[PDB]
Amino acid sequence: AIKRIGNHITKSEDKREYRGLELANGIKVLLISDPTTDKSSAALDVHIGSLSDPPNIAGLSHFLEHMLFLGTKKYPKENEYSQFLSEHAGSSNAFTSGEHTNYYFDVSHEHLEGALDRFAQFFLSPLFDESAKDREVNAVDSEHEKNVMNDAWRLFQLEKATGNPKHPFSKFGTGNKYTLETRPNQEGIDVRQELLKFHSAYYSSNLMAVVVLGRESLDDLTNLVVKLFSEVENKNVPLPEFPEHPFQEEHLKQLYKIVPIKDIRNLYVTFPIPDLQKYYKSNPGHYLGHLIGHEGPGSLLSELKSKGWVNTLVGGQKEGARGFMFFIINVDLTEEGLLHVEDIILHMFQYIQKLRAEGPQEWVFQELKDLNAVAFRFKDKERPRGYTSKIAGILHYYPLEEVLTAEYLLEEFRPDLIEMVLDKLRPENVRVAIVSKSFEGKTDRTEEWYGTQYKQEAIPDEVIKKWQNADLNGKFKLPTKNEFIPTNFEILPLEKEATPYPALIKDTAMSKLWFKQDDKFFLPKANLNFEFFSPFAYVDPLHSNMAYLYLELLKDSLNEYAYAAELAGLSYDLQNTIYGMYLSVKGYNDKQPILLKKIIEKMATFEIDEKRFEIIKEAYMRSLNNFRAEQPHQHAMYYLRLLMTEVAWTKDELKEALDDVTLPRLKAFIPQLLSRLHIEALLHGNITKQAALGIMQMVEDTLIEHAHTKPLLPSQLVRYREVQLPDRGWFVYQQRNEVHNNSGIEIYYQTDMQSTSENMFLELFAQIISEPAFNTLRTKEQLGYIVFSGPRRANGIQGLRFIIQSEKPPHYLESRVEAFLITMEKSIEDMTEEAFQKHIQALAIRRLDKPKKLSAESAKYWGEIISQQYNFDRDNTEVAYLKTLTKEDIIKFYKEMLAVDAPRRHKVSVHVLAREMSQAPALPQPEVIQNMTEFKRGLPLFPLVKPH
Amino acid sequence: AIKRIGNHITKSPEDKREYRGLELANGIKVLLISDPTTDKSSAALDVHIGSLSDPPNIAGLSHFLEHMLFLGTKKYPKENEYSQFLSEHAGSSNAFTSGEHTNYYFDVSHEHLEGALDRFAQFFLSPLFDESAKDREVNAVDSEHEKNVMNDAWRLFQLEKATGNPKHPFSKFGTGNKYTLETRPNQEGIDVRQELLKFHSAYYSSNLMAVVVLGRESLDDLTNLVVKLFSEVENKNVPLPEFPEHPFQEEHLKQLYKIVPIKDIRNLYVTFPIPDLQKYYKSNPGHYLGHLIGHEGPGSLLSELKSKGWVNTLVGGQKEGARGFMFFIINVDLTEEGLLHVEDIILHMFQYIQKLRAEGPQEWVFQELKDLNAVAFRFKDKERPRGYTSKIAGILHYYPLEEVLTAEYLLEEFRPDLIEMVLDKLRPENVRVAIVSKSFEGKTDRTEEWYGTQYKQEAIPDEVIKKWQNADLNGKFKLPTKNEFIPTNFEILPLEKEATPYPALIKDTAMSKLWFKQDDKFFLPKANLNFEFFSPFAYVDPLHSNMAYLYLELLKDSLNEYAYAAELAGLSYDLQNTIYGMYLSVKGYNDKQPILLKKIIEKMATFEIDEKRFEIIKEAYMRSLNNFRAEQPHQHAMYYLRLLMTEVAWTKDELKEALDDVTLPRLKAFIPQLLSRLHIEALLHGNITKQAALGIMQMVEDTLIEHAHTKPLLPSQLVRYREVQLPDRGWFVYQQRNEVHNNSGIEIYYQTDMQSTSENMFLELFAQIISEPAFNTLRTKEQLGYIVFSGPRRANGIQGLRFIIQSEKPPHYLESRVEAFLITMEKSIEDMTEEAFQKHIQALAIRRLDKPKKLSAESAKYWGEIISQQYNFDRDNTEVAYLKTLTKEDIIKFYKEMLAVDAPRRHKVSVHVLAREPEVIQNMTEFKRGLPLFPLVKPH
Repeated sequence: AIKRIGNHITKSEDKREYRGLELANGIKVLLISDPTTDKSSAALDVHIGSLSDPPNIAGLSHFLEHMLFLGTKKYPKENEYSQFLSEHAGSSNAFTSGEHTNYYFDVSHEHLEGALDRFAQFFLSPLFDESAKDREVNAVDSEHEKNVMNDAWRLFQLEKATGNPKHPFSKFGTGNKYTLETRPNQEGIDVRQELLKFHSAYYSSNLMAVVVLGRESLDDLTNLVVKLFSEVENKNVPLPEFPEHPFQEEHLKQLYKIVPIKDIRNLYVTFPIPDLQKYYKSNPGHYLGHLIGHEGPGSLLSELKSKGWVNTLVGGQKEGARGFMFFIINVDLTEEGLLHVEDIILHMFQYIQKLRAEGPQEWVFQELKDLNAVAFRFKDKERPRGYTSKIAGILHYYPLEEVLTAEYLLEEFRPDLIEMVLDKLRPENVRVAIVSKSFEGKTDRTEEWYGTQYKQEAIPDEVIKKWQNADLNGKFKLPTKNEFIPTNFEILPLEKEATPYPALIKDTAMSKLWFKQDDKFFLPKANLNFEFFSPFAYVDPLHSNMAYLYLELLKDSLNEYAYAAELAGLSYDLQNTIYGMYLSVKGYNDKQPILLKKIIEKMATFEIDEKRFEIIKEAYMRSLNNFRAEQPHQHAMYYLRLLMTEVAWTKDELKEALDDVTLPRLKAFIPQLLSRLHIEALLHGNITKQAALGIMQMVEDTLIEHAHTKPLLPSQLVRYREVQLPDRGWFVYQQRNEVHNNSGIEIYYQTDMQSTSENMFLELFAQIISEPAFNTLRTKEQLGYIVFSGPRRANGIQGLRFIIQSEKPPHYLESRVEAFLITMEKSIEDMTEEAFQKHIQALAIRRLDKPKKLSAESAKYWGEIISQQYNFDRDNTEVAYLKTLTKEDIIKFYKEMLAVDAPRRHKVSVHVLAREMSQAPALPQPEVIQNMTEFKRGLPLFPLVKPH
Repeated sequence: AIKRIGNHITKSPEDKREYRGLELANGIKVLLISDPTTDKSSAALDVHIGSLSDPPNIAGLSHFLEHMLFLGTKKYPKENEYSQFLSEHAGSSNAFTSGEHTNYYFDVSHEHLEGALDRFAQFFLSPLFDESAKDREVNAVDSEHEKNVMNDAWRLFQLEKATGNPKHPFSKFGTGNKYTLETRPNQEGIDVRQELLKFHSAYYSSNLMAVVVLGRESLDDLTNLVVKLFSEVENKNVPLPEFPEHPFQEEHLKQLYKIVPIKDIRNLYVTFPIPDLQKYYKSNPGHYLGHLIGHEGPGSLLSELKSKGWVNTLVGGQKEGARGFMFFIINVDLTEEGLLHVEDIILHMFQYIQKLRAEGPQEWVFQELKDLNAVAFRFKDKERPRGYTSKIAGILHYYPLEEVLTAEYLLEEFRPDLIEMVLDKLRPENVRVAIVSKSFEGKTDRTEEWYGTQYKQEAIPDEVIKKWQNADLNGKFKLPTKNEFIPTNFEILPLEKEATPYPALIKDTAMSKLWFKQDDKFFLPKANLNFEFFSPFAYVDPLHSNMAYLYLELLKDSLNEYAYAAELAGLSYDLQNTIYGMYLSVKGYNDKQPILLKKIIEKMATFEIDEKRFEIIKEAYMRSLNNFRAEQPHQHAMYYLRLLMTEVAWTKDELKEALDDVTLPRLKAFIPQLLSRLHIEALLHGNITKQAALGIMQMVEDTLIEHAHTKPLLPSQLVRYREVQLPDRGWFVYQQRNEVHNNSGIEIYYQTDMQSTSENMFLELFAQIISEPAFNTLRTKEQLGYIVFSGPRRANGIQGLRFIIQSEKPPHYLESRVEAFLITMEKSIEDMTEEAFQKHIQALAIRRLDKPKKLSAESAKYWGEIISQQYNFDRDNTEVAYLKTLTKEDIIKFYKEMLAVDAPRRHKVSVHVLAREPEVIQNMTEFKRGLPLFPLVKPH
C-alpha cells in the first residue's frame, strides 16, 4: 500500500531534518534525518488499548503486548530480538494504556535495519508458544501483585469501577493469573484462539504510527522503509469511540470514604465535561489549569495555606477516553483539614465564582502565547528512545505539519469555550472522595479485586443548596502579571580562554569555583549547583531532624515567590544531604543572579511560624513510619546503605528523636549551623569568567553580611568511610515486613576501590551477566518480575549487587543465585573471542556518548566533583584502557573475587522476610547479626580516594 | 652504760608493731621498733646540737665535721669502707643540720646491723680527720653552698635570721661556706682539726642522744646488740643551749622589706615572733591559728579576698624557731594590683583578728578538731622506712617515751587564756613585713652578706600603724559553720554470698553501668568511687572542646570554696575532662560520701558563670595554650605522635585561634546541650554492700534526671576513635622546628598489632630485653643524649614501639645511629644464653606480679581497665602463665617480620623535631586521607 506525500515541516533551533508521509494501508510514517546522532531508533505505537478487550477476559491486550515479543516465522527462536539488542546496546520496552500500547527500542547506527527485521514481522507471525504463555502468566501475576497495596493504583481502579458498570471503563485492566488462565480453563476457553482472533481483527488493521530516527539521509531511508512497509494490510476497523460519560446521574453528586494502607489524607474532586480535543488550537484547558492551580498572591492555595488546612494541591483538566474527559482538583488534608472539608469546597466554588465574574482574559492569552513561543523555540534536544515513541504517540491526532507544533504553539482566543467549560463546573456535577485512615469499622462495601472498603452517602440537599446559593467572593484575587520573563537571548561569544573542562578559577579556604562556557549547544542557559557543607548536619538524630525541618520550612516560605519563576522556566531546589545543604538553580540567562540573590538572602535570615512548624512536624512524623509500606527491594537497598557507610541513623531512632523538637530549639540551632561552612560550586553555561566571579563573590558577601560566616579550617572536611569485610566472609541477617506478603533480598559483592583497571573489569563482567540473568532467572526460572543485576559504587568503593523480589524462602533463592553464577562460570569459557568483541564494543558505545541536553553534561561533571575525583576525562582514559583486556583476565577476576572457592571472597546479603513465613553447592553456615553497631564495632575501614 | 626504763606503749589497735622505750646511763634515748616483715633495714642518729654552739668567729664548723665525720673509724680506718659497705648492700645515708638538731640516718639491704654498727659506733670512739677527708669535704661543702646559692628557701630564711640582732646566734649561718672553713683560717694558720676535736669531745658526747634502729630482728637481740656497742659515749653534762629572749628586740618591729629576686616570682610575707607554748600541747593554739587563718570556707578571709579578686591563696600558722622563741607567719599570694593595696590587705587580716577578738575563742570547734584528729591518728595508713626515723628521733628529745606515738595527734585541754594571750600578740606593734617583687630594680642598696641579694629596712610609718588599731571593724567576715555530719560508723561489713575477687556488673541499663566489689583483703573503713560521663559533643570541634574545658575548670573554681572544708574532713575528689567525656573521682570514708556526692551533682547541675572568673580562666588558658611553643622537645615529639596516629586531633594552633569567640551566652547555651543526653559508667570499691551501691547510683541518676531531664543515649552512638593503619611497607617521617630550645628531638614509632594475649607478652619481654642493655650502651658508650627512652605504647587498643631521644644534633644522624642500635640489639638477640633469659623473664614477672597494698591501687587498676573497655580482669595471671612458655626463637620470629630492615611487615614512622637552627608529609589531613583504620577490641 505504497503511497507517498511529504514536504517542508515547521521544525522551529533544531537541526534534525524532517519529512512525513502516510502509506495507503493506513500507516503513518515519519522520516527523521540527522547526520550527527550515534544511536538510531524506531518505535511503533498501535492505537488500540485495553478498553477494547473482549467482555470475558480482562487484561487480554496486556497479555498480548507481553506475548508479541517471543516468536516470528522468520526467526522463531525466543529471545532473538532481545539478544540482538543486547548485542548492539539496544533497549526495547513496551507499556499499556487505556487506548494505546506502544512498542519502542534503540539501536546503534546501521544496526537499525537488522533490529527492524525482527520488529516488523511480529505482526505477520506471532507464535504464542507453550513456554511463552506459561511463563508470562507468572509475569502478569507478579505485575498485579506489586500493584495490590500501592495506593495510587488502588484508588485508580476504585475510581474506574464505581462508575457505569455497563460501560467498558469498569472492566479490570491488568489482570492477575486468576483472570488470565484460571478463568478461561474453568470455562473451556482456548487462550490462543482469542489471541489470534484479537490480533487479526483489531490489531492488524490501521492506526499504526511508525517513526524512524535515522542517520542516513532523507531519501534513502524513505525508499528503504516505504519498500519495507507494504505487507501491513488494511482491514478498515472503525475508530473505537465512546459516546457518553460513565455517570448517567445515578453516580453524580456522590461521596466516598476510602481507607488506605499508608496513613495519607487526600481529597478528590471530579467534573465530567465534554471533549475539547478538536479545540487544540485554543486549548481552553490550559487557560483553566493555569488559573485554577496557580500559586501566587491571592490564589486559592494561598488561602488554604493561610488557614492551614491544606498543604499543597494540583488540579486541572484530566485526560480520559476518546469520547469523554474529566476535570480534577486534588488537595492534601491535615487534621482539621480532614474535619472541615465543606469549607474547602466552598472556597473552591468561591474561586470558581470569581472566574465566573471576570470571565476570560486576553492579556493572559498573550502572556501564555509568548511564553510557549519562546519555550518551544529554545528546545535543546531529544532522547533517541522515548522521543520517537512520544511523537509517534501524538502523531495520531495531527496533520503532517502540526506533528511538531503539536500543542506547544497556540494561535487564537475563543472565549466562548471558556464560558462553556465554566458552565460545566458547578455544584450539581461534583463528585467527592475522601481518603482517610480513621474510617475503620464503618465501611462495608468491599472492592472485588484489591479489597479496599468504602461507602457512598448522597450529599444531604442542605449542603448542595448551600453550595449553589452561596457563591460569592471573599479575598480571592486574579493573579498579578508575571515579571519573570526573559529578554536575554544573546549568545555570548566564547573567549580566548577556550578550555574544554571546568577549571578551578578561584580557590580560598571558603570556596572553590569551576567554570566553562558552552562550546557546543549555543543556548542562552546556564547551570548553578552550589553545595553547602557543614559539620552539624548528621552529628545526631536531633540535628538531622533539625536540618530537614529547617530546609522544609525554608522551601515552604520561599515557595510563594518562587512559583512564578519555576513556572517561567527558572527552577531551583533546596535539599539536605548527609554532608550539608544542596542548592541547584537551572534555567535561562535572564534573572539568574536575581533569583539566586533572593533565595540566599532569604535563607540567611529566616523565621518560623508556630502552627506552620506544627503542621510540618506532625506531617513528617507521619511520613517516617510510612517507610514500613514500601516494596521490599527498596527496603533491602535501604539496609544495604545502612551497613555500608561509616555512621548511619536508622529510621526508628530518627522517628523517636522528633519527641523533643521544640520551636526555640530550632531557632537556637539555625545560626549555629549557619555560623561556619564550606562551599564548592559548579558553574556552567552561557556566561563569562568575570560575571561568574561576581556571582560567587555576591554569594559569599551575602552570607558574610547576614550571619557573619567565617571560613572553615581544612581538617574537618571529613568524608564517611565504608565497612571492611574480613576477606572471606558471607554475611546476612533478616527483617520481617508487616504489610506485604513477599520476601526480598540483595546480594552484595565487595571487589575494591575504583582503580582504572577495576572499573573496566567490573563493567565487562557486568555486561556479560546483564542479559543472561534476565533470560534465565526472571524469564526461564521465573524467579520474579523485579530483577536487577549491575555495579553499585558507594563511598569510593566498587560493588556488585543482585536485587530479587519474589514470594519464596530466600535461601532457596540464594542457592539458585549461586547456581546462576556457576552457569555463567561455564558459559565464560564457551564465549568466543568474536562474541567478546560484540561485547567490548557495546561497552565502548554504551560508555562513550556525547551529552545531548546541557543538563546531562552538567550533571555528570557535578556528579564527579562531589565525589572528589575530578578526573573529568575518565571516559577517554577508561575506553583507551578498555581495549587492552583479555578473557583469561576475567577468570582471574572471577576466581579470587566472586567464585565460591575464593580466598578473597567479600560477600554479604540481606534478607527481608514476608509477612507470614538444578542443584546447590556447598555454602557454609552464615552468621547471625543481632546488633548492627556491634557488627561494625570491630571491622576495619577503607581509605578514601587520592584526588586527581 | 646500760640503763633501761620502759614499758608497754599504747598503740591504736590496727598497728601491730611492738615497741619499747628506754634510756642508757650515758644519756642515750632508746626506742625499739620490732617489725619482722620489713625487707630493708635502716638506722638513724639525732644530735641535739646547733650552729649557735659553733665558735663566734667561724660559722658552721659542726656542719663540716658531720660531713667529715662520715669516713673513717678505728675499727675500719679505711676511707670509703662505710660508704662502700652501703654501696654493696644498697644502703644510702643522708643527714641534715638545723638550729637545734643534726640528725644522721641511713639504710641497708637486709640484715647488716652488726656490720653497719661496726661502721657506726666508732664515730664516737675515733674520728680521724685526715688530709683527704678534709680536702674532699671542703669540696662537698662548696658544692652544697653552690647549689644552695639559688635556693630561695635558704635565702629568705637567712634574710630573716640576719636582719635582727647581729650579735644574737639567730643571725648565724646554718650550713657554713668555704670562706670560714678554709680561707680565713689558713691565712691565720689556725688548725681546724684541734677545734674540731674540741667541739666533738666537749659538745657531742655529753647527753641527749637519740639512737634508734629500724630493725626486723626481735625486741631484744638488737637491744643488747646496740647497748653493747653504745657504752663508749661518756656523759659530760653540757647544759642545753637555749635562748631566753627573742632575736627581734623591738629594733626590727613594724618593718618592711623590698626584695630583688632572680626568678620572676611574687610573694608577701607577714611575720610575728611569739613565745613558747611547747609545754601547752593540750590546746596547741598555734595550729589552731593555722586552722582559722588558712581556712577556705563560708565567710572566710580569703573567701572575701577572692571576691575582691586580689589574692589566689595564702598560708599561715605557727613557725617553730629556737627553744626559747617561736614564730607566727602569714604567707599570701600577690596579683599585679596587690602591690598597691598592701595596707588594705593588712587591714583585712587585722579585721579578721578583731572578729576573733570579738566573738572570742571556741570550745566546740576545739572538740571537733580533737575528734577529727583522734580519728586521723586512729586510722593511720603506713610510714616510709626512710625519713621517718629522723623525724621520730627529732621528737624523742622533747616528749616522754609514752608520748612518742600519741605525739601531736591528740589534744587534752582548752586554754582560752592562752588564746587571749596570742590574740593580744597579733597587733601592728608586732608585725614584720617582707615583700617579693621583680620590679624592685635600682631601689634596694642594703645587700645580704652571704648570698648577695639586696633589701631595705623601710619601717612602716605611724599613720599606717594608727589606722590599724583604732579603726578596726568587721565587714563580710564571719567565723566558719560546724560540719560534724556523722563520724560514729567505723564498723566493718561482713562479706556476703557474692564472694567475687573481681568487680561484678550488678546493673546494666541503657543509661548507666555499675561494677561492684566489697573489700575482702583490707577490712579498712575507706571507700572509693569512680565516674565517667560520656557525651558526643566533647571533641566535635575546637569551639566545643574549649567550652567543655572552660566548663569543668570554672566548675571547680565555683565549687572549691564550698568543697574545701569538706576536703579537710578526709574526703578528696577530682574533676577533669576526657576527649570522650568528664571524669569524676570521689575518695574517702563511707560515712558521708553520699551527702557529698549529692551536693556535687546538685551543684554542677544548676551552674552559673561569673564574669571576671570567666575572664581569668580565659586569659589563663590563653597563656597555657601559647605556652606550648616553649616546652621540652621530647614532649613536643610525643604530642605530634599522638596527633598523627589517632582519628581526629585538633592541634593547639586551632585551639589558640578559636578562643576569640567564646562568649558567656554561648557557653550558657552549650552547657544544657551537653548535659541533655549522656551515659554513665562507674566503679564502686570499698567496704560497702550491694543494695546501698545500687541505691546510690539509682538516686544519683534520678537527681541528674531531676535537674535537666536526663534521657539515655542511643546505643549506636557509643562509638570510639580508631587508629591509623600504615600501608604494610611505610617508613614515614616529617619535621617540626622548635622555636625556643636549640635542641632537636626524635621519636621512632613501630606498629606491631592489636592486643592479643600473646602480643602483650611479646612486647613486654622484648621491651625488657632491650631495656637494661640500652641503659648500659646508649648514654655511656654511644653518648646520644640524656633524655632517652624506649618501650610500649598503649593507645586505641593498639600496641607500639618507640624511641624518644632529645639532643642538639642533626636528626638524620640520630636516626642512623638509632638504626645502628637496632642492629646491635638484633645481633645481641642471637647471642643470648639461658641464664640471661631466665633472670630477664623473672624480672618481667616480678615487675608485673605484685599483690596490692591499698584501695587506691586496685581501684586505679580496675578503672584503668574499664576506661579501655577491655575488661580483662585477670590478664595479670593469664599473661604470667603464658610468659614462661617462650623461647629465644619465639622472639627472633617476633622480631624479624615486623622490625628488621628487610621486613615485609615493617611498620615504621618517625617525627623529626629540629632545633631553632620514606615520604615527606605535607598536609596531615591529606596524610590521613588514604590510610585505613583499625578495628576495636571485643569486650569480654
